[PDB]
Amino acid sequence: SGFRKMAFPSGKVEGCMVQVTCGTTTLNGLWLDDVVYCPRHVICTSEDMLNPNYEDLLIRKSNHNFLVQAGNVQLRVIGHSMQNCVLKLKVDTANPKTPKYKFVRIQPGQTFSVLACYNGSPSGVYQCAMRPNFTIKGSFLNGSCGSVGFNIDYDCVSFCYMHHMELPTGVHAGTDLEGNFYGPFVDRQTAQAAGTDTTITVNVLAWLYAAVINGDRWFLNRFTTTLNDFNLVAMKYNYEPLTQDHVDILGPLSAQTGIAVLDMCASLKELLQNGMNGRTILGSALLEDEFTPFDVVRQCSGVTFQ
Amino acid sequence: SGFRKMAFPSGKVEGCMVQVTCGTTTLNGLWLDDVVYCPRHVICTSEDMLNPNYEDLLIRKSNHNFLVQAGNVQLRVIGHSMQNCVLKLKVDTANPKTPKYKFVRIQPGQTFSVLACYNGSPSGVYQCAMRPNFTIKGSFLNGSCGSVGFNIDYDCVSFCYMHHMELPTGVHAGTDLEGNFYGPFVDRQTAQAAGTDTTITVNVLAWLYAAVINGDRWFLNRFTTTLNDFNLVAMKYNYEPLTQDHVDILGPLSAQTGIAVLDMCASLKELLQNGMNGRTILGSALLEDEFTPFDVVRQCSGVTFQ
Ligand SMILES: *[C@@](O)(c1nc2ccccc2o1)[C@H](C[C@@H]1CCNC1=O)NC(=O)[C@H](CC1CCCCC1)NC(=O)[C@@H](NC(=O)OCc1ccccc1)[C@@H](C)OC(C)(C)C
Ligand SMILES: *[C@@](O)(c1nc2ccccc2o1)[C@H](C[C@@H]1CCNC1=O)NC(=O)[C@H](CC1CCCCC1)NC(=O)[C@@H](NC(=O)OCc1ccccc1)[C@@H](C)OC(C)(C)C
Repeated sequence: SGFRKMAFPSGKVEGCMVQVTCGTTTLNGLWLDDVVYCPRHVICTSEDMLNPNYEDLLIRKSNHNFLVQAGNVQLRVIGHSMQNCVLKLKVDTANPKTPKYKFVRIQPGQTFSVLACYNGSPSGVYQCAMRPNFTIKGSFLNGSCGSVGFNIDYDCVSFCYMHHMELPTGVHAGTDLEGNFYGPFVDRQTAQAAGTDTTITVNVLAWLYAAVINGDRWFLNRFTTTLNDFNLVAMKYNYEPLTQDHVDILGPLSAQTGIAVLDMCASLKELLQNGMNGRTILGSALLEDEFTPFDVVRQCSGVTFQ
Repeated sequence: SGFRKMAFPSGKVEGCMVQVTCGTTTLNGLWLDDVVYCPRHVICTSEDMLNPNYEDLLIRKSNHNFLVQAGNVQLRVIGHSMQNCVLKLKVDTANPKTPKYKFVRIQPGQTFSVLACYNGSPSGVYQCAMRPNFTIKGSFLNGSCGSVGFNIDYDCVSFCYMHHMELPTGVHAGTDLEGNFYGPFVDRQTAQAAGTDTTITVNVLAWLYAAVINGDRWFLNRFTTTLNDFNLVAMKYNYEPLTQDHVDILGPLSAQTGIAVLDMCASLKELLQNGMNGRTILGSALLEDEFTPFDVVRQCSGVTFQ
């Protein structure tokens, strides 16, 4: 019993974090085999940030301009290249702690664990979602650039996020590990803003199923709804449209609880229209939307990793 | 910017988790140097659970009755002893991954990270508090016994919790790593219940300071209050009394924000008396009480570990 925002165990990623220093800029890098990945704006200076041309900036650098530390060990750079917004520093030593890994670009609505790091040393781990507007509501301070987000499937670390920047509203923007930004953001110090966000409907429904699995059941009703009529109510409350694919995803949770997906939609409809009226669900007074259907099944069933 | 429930990086603890099997019972153990710690009810059978005498139960066991697996490696037990409610299995091999560590018994109100494990394999990490009633609101399924809770100070893992049992309300009870239960609970299948809980006042105040550090400031007011008059309002709303020691702890956060502790108490008073009125603090519609003053400073300042 119980339901928590649960991050994946972070050990496999901790063994990959390093410090990358170029000029007066220090940030985190990700050491996998003999390559260190890090945000390319590590080559920027304090006045290069407004409108940098990273191709000129990089063609003016030597390998010895990059100081990479893995713990108290000084890694030598033997090659460098830029891929989109990430820099790849080839080093003379392969990380012996390299886990089985993949680089994956996630869809909005998907969740991942963030290992927050400063100076190549991990600070904390927490769970996030890719918001529909391609920001993440992270917890990041100066020096956290290059911290990564990730998922784990048994033994394989799927890296999906590298941190680059904070936006004026306090939310965060970054890239996949191939350096492609999530959303329209660019690694320039120019006016950018998040875009209006929406609530991840399919995830709210998953969390309601989590609540039922765990014994909260006060929000259910006898009603049902059509997918169409549900989506007309969702638009009103700034919720993402629910697709048939979302319905299908929610199948296992529906089968385990005996609550048809569309019946749980009718319950969400009533929750949207009436509020929660001083009651809580899974210890929240808000409708929670950073658990995927997979997250719920994982935590309510006990899946491990190795 | 941003504020998350942040767990400590879990790698140092992951390298210590093992599987302990005795009879038909499998649970998790903690392998530090050449000793494996685990709940003593691993020696209980399905009918021994109602009122076991662990001293007879243990005096009937041999070392070879204990199957310890560290990954795909089979550790040999060469000695066993009981200390309070934990069993200590001495094994012929010292864990080469043993971190610097301590065993500490925490006070209620203190927080810690839980590495949830099944069959010696970590499943997830999350942050908890010791509730005033000495339960924890965890997320635990069958097989999670022996999962530990912990804090980290730079390089040292302070282990503070080992999981033993779930109580009828879905909350959890366990011991320190020397096997002393937190609270009045006993490792018997007899009627036990949590005891009425209270909100951890000093932590709510810390979290309000977190909100100010992060730019939420709508809940402040010009008022102040005496410690006495605050504590009369806290009793009413089932909050823990605030002591001068709590006030002193909140000093750094007070100094960094320029908001006197008692001024923030006046704000909490107004929040208790008027509710939040459809507004949120740090993305919560509830007054959050599982962040200590130390947690806030750590996350709002960027402390790492190594
Ligand atoms: C990261 O540690 C870092 N620090 C760097 C220094 C040099 C080069 C690259 C660096 O990367 C931090 C992490 C940030 C800091 C606070 N919280 C975080 O997550 N990243 C930055 O400081 C980042 C550096 C620039 C990224 C793009 C290319 C040039 C270098 N800056 C920002 O994140 C700023 N955001 C920003 O400029 O957004 C666009 C914008 C919007 C509106 C007006 C003007 C610009 C942040 C730090 O500035 C604030 C928005 C004021 C918070
Ligand atoms: C742990 O994995 C485990 N499993 C064991 C099997 C044998 C011996 C020791 C074991 O430890 C689980 C973890 C639990 C399971 C679900 N969520 C969890 O956190 N622990 C137990 O199953 C535990 C075993 C007993 C502990 C005390 C000594 C004998 C073995 N049992 C419980 O946690 C039960 N709680 C309980 O009995 O509380 C007292 C009580 C209150 C009211 C009426 C009767 C007894 C749980 C599993 O039972 C429920 C309360 C119904 C949930």
